[PDB]
Amino acid sequence: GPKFPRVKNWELGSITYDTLCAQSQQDGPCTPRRCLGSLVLPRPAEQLLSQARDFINQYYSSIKRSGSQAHEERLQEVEAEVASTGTYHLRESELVFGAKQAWRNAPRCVGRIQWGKLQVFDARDCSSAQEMFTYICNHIKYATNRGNLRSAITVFPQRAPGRGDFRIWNSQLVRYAGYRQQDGSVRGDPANVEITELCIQHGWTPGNGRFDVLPLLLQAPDEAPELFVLPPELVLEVPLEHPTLEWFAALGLRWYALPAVSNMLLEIGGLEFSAAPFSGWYMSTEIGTRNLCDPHRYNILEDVAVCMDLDTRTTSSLWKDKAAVEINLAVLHSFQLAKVTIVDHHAATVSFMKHLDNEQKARGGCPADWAWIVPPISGSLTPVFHQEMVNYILSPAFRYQPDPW
Amino acid sequence: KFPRVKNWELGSITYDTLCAQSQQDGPCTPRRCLGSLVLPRKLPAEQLLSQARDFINQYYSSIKRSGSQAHEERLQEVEAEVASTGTYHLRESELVFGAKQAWRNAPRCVGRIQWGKLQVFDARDCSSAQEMFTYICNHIKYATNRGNLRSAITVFPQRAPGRGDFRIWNSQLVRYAGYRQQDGSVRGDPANVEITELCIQHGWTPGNGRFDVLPLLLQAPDEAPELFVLPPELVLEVPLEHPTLEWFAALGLRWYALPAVSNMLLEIGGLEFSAAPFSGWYMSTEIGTRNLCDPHRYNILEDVAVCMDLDTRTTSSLWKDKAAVEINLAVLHSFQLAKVTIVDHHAATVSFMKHLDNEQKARGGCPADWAWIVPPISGSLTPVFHQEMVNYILSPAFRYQPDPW
Ligand code: HEM
Ligand code: HEM
Ligand SMILES: CCN(CCc1cccc(F)c1)Cc1cccc(NC(=N)c2cccs2)c1
Ligand SMILES: CCN(CCc1cccc(F)c1)Cc1cccc(NC(=N)c2cccs2)c1
Ligand SMILES: C[C@H](O)[C@H](O)[C@H]1CNc2nc(N)[nH]c(=O)c2N1
Ligand SMILES: C[C@H](O)[C@H](O)[C@H]1CNc2nc(N)[nH]c(=O)c2N1
Ligand SMILES: [Zn+2]
Repeated sequence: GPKFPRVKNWELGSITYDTLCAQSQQDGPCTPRRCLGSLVLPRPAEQLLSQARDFINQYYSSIKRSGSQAHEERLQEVEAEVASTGTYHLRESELVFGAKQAWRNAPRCVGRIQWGKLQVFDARDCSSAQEMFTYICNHIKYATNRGNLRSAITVFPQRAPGRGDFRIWNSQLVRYAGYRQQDGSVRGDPANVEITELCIQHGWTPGNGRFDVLPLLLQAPDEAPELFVLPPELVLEVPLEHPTLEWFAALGLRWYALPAVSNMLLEIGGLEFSAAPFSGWYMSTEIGTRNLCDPHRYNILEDVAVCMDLDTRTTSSLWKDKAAVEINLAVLHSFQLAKVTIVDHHAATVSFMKHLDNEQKARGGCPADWAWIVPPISGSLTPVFHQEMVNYILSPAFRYQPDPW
Repeated sequence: KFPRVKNWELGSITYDTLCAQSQQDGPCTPRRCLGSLVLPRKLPAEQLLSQARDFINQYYSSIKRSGSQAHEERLQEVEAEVASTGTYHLRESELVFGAKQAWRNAPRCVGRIQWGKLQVFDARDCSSAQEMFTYICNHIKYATNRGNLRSAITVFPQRAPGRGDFRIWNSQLVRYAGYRQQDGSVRGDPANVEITELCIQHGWTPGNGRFDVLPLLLQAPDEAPELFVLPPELVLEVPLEHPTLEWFAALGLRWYALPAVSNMLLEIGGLEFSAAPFSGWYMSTEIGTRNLCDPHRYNILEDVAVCMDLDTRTTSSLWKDKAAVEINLAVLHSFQLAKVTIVDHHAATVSFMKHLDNEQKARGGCPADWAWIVPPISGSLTPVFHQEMVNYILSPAFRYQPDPW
């Protein structure tokens, strides 16, 4: 065949070849001797200019003026600007295209069918922590939209030679506190124990419930982060109930509507946007399987199983599996009742399959991380399980970055 | 570099040093990860000699006698035979060691905690397809053991340069027929349509049910294959019923007790055993989820869901998930009732975690393929989902080989 990875779907028997992976200029963690695809985090003048040129070239193809006069005049401004300053700045339309392209490029994201519909708020004029807060509130208001969620990103000023970074310290805009107890256990979300404790060191007065919304810790360049409490009425939440298990409501479980990731770096054309929070909507398994059932998260499986009167003393009852199903159903049912957008793992995966086909035609491939794309319950019941995937890093991209502290 | 391997549930880290022993490239490169690919893309005396000495060294090291007269003399024998004849032969105790190690080293196998407990039948004095059948019947009978299943392997004569291979054309020793309809559909197991047709064509009289056991097509070097029908009493089957849903048994479903793979090549010390069928016992998800619920296998989700009166019109009822669970529950129950060995995915993945730990201590690592280890339902509900894994090829190994037609 062709000299590019051959990619097979074992359900359908169909074959494609990824030619896009050719465009990757950044190495992943695998070698011929060993595959490291399952690790979660694997561990410049001419350099900037060349990322810059490539990015501008991508922009000009996307509007189809490749080789044009406008294209070559932009390349020249970018070098001029780097020549005299070490950096450059993006046109507004370049930032919009780049932000959508970073989403499109994210191998781990199963919601990419939506990649073309992203509201980009340009906040590159922001000059204080107070102003970041207003921008974030506006973001949350627009995105939440009383339950009819809308994808969005708000982009704060880029990293700049020898000035401090803009950062949001929280990993998401909405997170529940986790309080370490005398007996070593955690009340709330154990994932958020470090951020919780940071908030307290910075003057936050902590509550003591299981679902306390954290304040944001926002850092403008060369300053200590400042603490901001989110108006409760801006944080839409969904109380959890089950469509037929009437006791489920009695458990007092809830989840917030808006997933908004705030600690990633958006890299476009070599420019680095250290604060660039983005939001979409939830796939139901993120709440109902990982957040509520991981043993290191809320860990509610056994409590639910006991309420369902299952035999929890033996693996072979499938008590875990039965409980997880029902918790997932409650999540979907409750969001539905509340009119808050949510997508189940079947509908998400079907639409990711359609994404794959669309991208096969547009770009000759789609970077995808199979372990993250396949959901955490009912894997082989989804069509993605049966689909081979090629994982690689393209840019623009969202990257992890180290923590500000 | 040596990889760091993190468990995300317990926060523990290990380093894999065993991967340095890999002499054999996988599908990945720094530009792209191809770990989700099922099959490899591709599929002299000095090189045999070095795989040979390496394997001889592994064996003596394993019985402690590394550097003894015996050890040096055995290296000379291997050297003398290769130098003169281009090939060599294993001693039975080496073959036994090498077969156990190949299982040990299989990165896709979740059952490796059992690796040291393997009955090895040496069938290298086999000269006809007639004799392969007898050995195969004895393997089935031994390994079945009236339901108290015992892991086993039978090793037929190695490949030899001058001639065709010994081969078992079937992919397993027990497979159900798949009969294509003139209108595209299939009766029985659509995975087996092609072998089914080969059987008819070599003169099998076909059945017309959903669970007809195939004859074996056994091939001695450079001869047409011959057909052998397995005596029904050797093939232990389990009717499927549900512990509480009485209509479930009405579905007429059943599975065989003995999973015995018969198309993989066993490689030991550079020598290749093209026919080396091996067997153990089932993990219940292999039947319950994949074989019965894959859309391209028996595809019974809908029918179960209908019998359970679930709402089938909408993915967000989680009908697929609920039916899958019950079906896996039926398998486990029916195997337990029939007193036939099986293991559920929770118990299996817990055992594998233990294995990871034994192997860390014994060898500095454990090659494992995360997409194959994590089960096809309730992924994140098992500990393996949260465990990073490093995939690589050690030898002895089980490999794929081309189909003999
Ligand atoms: C429109 C609805 C969307 C859905 C349902 C969705 C779904 C998901 C899910 C389930 C994950 C895996 C998360 C996990 O297990 O922790 C994910 C990863 C991701 N998605 Fe989305 N996505 C959506 C929109 C977005 C948007 C708007 C962006 C950015 C503009 C985005 C970027 C990402 C990135 C960067 C990751 C990877 C995070 C990491 O590597 O840690 N997605 N997506
Ligand atoms: C004793 C119980 C055993 C259990 C429960 C078990 C379980 C499994 C499972 C569930 C798979 C994945 C199969 C699939 O999804 O298609 C598998 C793969 C495998 N196991 Fe086992 N295993 C067992 C014993 C053995 C033995 C005795 C051998 C060889 C002597 C073996 C060698 C393999 C190999 C080579 C694979 C990989 C097949 C491939 O890559 O296509 N296992 N194991
Ligand atoms: C629970 C944490 N998720 C990343 C997982 C992670 C990664 C690295 C280190 C960690 F500790 C944890 C966050 C995440 C990221 C991206 C998307 C989603 N879920 C969503 N539905 C979206 C969030 C923003 C737009 S869609 C969650
Ligand atoms: C269902 C198919 N499995 C092979 C997967 C495969 C690989 C390549 C191409 C395919 F079409 C399919 C068979 C298999 C292999 C190894 C182990 C098992 N299951 C078992 N429990 C055992 C079989 C033998 C010992 S344990 C199944
Ligand atoms: C070790 C393993 O990579 C890790 O637990 C992954 C697996 N797949 C995932 N998939 C998604 N979508 N989210 C995750 O956090 C993870 N965790
Ligand atoms: C494409 C993907 O690798 C493929 O569907 C794999 C995934 N994980 C698997 N895991 C097991 N145990 N058996 C399988 O056949 C597969 N199939
Ligand atoms: Zn890889």
